[PDB]
Amino acid sequence: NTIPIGIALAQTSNVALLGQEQVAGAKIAEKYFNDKGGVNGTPIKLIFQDTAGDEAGTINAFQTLINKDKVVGIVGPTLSQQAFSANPIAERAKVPVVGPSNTAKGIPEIGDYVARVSAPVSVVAPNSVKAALKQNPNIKKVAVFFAQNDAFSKSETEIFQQTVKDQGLELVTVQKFQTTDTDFQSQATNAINLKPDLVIISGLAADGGNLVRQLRELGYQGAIIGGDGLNTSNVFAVCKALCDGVLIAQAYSPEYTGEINKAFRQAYVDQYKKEPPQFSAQAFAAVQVYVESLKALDTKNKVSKIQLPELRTELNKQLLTGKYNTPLGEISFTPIGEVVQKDFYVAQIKMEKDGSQGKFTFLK
Ligand SMILES: CC[C@H](C)[C@H](N)C(=O)O
Ligand SMILES: [Cl-]
Ligand SMILES: [Mg+2]
Repeated sequence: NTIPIGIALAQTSNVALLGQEQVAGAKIAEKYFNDKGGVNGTPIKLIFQDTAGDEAGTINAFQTLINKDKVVGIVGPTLSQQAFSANPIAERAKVPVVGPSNTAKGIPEIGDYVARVSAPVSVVAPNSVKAALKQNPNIKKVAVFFAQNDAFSKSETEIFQQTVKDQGLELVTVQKFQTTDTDFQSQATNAINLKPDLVIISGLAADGGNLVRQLRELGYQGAIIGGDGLNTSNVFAVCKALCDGVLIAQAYSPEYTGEINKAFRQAYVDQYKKEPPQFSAQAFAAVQVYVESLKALDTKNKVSKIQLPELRTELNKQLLTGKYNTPLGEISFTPIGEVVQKDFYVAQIKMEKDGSQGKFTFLK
């Protein structure tokens, strides 16, 4: 006998360039928590249903997990874009959802069954602008790019634009693209002609990486900030040596000294031979929230005896009240499921000259 927890993440499509890191973190969590006896001796079982890259696939995944797999709760989906369309399905069904990495404004407000462990763009994004200004105090002109078809990219760009204004900088252009675009020559040239000192990009991984590369090819020599959708070593293959120097805010640090982070980090490094990425840590934290909430609930009200609809509702109620020492730090939730947490960082992509390898270097 095991307790089923659904994992609805992008395991296929270009969205999997983000989702696969989340999957990795979830699998590390499953082993970590089951090796500690699961839920008071009862193992958890993570049930993976691929969402693919769109809304319909996410709705399908959620419905399968809820109806066929009888899960007590869902971790997912990967994108804010998917969450806005699919999370209402879980809300209506009274099945908890914990989002690992979805940072658009408005997600916890979807309903009483929607929580997230990832602080939103309003507190994440400004960090990287401040870091850019620290590295070059003479930045004056800023060009902003965003993926107009993606909910998170639109939410993130709003924050970047406001931060640029609040820092007293000149916003010389805002250029739009689609996450499915590979070619950005016109937008990149448009921006380059305005002589920006800083370029900010809010897209996802393949698109963001291609845009970074093309900006450099077209002769742009200024600073570049990537938003959260570029926050993966999967961009390295796309921009190669030309990824070097990109600044990306972080909501997780491998060097955070919490005991569970040490365990998580060591498990990750030993397997993948590099530091755990943010998305992996976030997915681990989401699974942790479910395991620790299930343990707390089970101690007060034995879960093996609770029928599924009531188990889902009681689990949701419990998780919202919990305090968790996770790889992300100590976190908890507001009454509507927003994360309460502290500490952000900024990292900078450092590529080897040949462009075949790189790393994220955390700024001190
Ligand atoms: C994988 C998460 C992505 C990068 C973004 N934070 C979003 O909310 O969609
Ligand atoms: Cl294109
Ligand atoms: Mg909520």
